[PDB]
Amino acid sequence: HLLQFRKMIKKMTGKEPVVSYAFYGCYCGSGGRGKPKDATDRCCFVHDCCYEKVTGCDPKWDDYTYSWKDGDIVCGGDDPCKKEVCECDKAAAICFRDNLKTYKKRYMAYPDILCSSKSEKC
Amino acid sequence: HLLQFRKMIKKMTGKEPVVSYAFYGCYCGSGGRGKPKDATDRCCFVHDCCYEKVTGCDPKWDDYTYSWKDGDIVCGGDDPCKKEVCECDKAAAICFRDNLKTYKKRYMAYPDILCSSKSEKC
Ligand SMILES: O=P(O)(O)OC[C@H](O)CO
Ligand SMILES: [Ca+2]
Ligand SMILES: [Ca+2]
Repeated sequence: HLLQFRKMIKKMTGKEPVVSYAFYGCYCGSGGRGKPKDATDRCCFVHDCCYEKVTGCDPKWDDYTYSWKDGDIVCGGDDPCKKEVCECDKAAAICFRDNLKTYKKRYMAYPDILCSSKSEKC
Repeated sequence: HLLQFRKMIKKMTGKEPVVSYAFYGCYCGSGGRGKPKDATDRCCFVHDCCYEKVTGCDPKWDDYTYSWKDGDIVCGGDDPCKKEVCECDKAAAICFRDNLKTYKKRYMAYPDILCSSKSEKC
C-alpha cells in the first residue's frame, strides 16, 4: 500500500515523502514519462518498472506484511504477490536513502510537461 | 507543437482544450498510467503511443505544417517526422470529436493517483 511505502521512505530519509517525493522529477508519483532527471528520479523509474512486473495484486492499494529489524525492512506474509510489492517498495526506499546526497529541491515539483516525449524503456 | 494540437482540438470539438482535455482521465496531458477510463481517454492513450513512436523531432515542441481545407485538417510540409506528429494530433482531435457523446465531466480532472496500477501496453 502506498502509505506503507511512505513510512519506509520517511524512516530511511527523514523527509516527509508527500512533500519531498510525491511530485519529484518525471517519475515520482504520477505515472511518468521521458527520461529520469537524476538518481532520485531514477529510483522512481525503477520502482515503476518493478510494479509493472507484478500481476495478481494491486501494488498501490493492497496492504502487505512488513516489519523493521535494526532499521532494515523485512518483507513477510504468506502471499508471494504482496511480498513482491513490499520488496519493490523496500528497494525504492533504500534507493532514495542512497541517493539523498544528490536530491535537488528544484526537481521537487518538476513540471511534467517538461519531461521528454520519448520514455526510457524498463 | 502542442499549441497546434490545442487549436485542432478547439476547432474539432468546440471545447476549450486546456480546461476540457489537459487533465482528462488517466492519459490526457502529461504521461499516464493504468487503463484508459473511457473512449476519450483512449484517444489520449493512442496519442501518447503515437508520440512515443516518433523519432528525429520533438512532438511537443516542434512546429509542423498544416492547414484547413473545407474545415478539415490537412497535414503538410516536406519533413516526414513533423508530418507524423501532425497526423498524431489530427487523429486525436478527430477522435475527441467522435467521442463527444461519451465525454464525462466526472473524468475532466481525474486524479492520477486513482488510476489503475497496471498500465495498458501500446
Ligand atoms: O505516495 P508517496 O508519498 O509514497 O510517494 C510516491 C512515490 O515516491 C512514488 O510511488
Ligand atoms: Ca511514477
Ligand atoms: Ca498522456
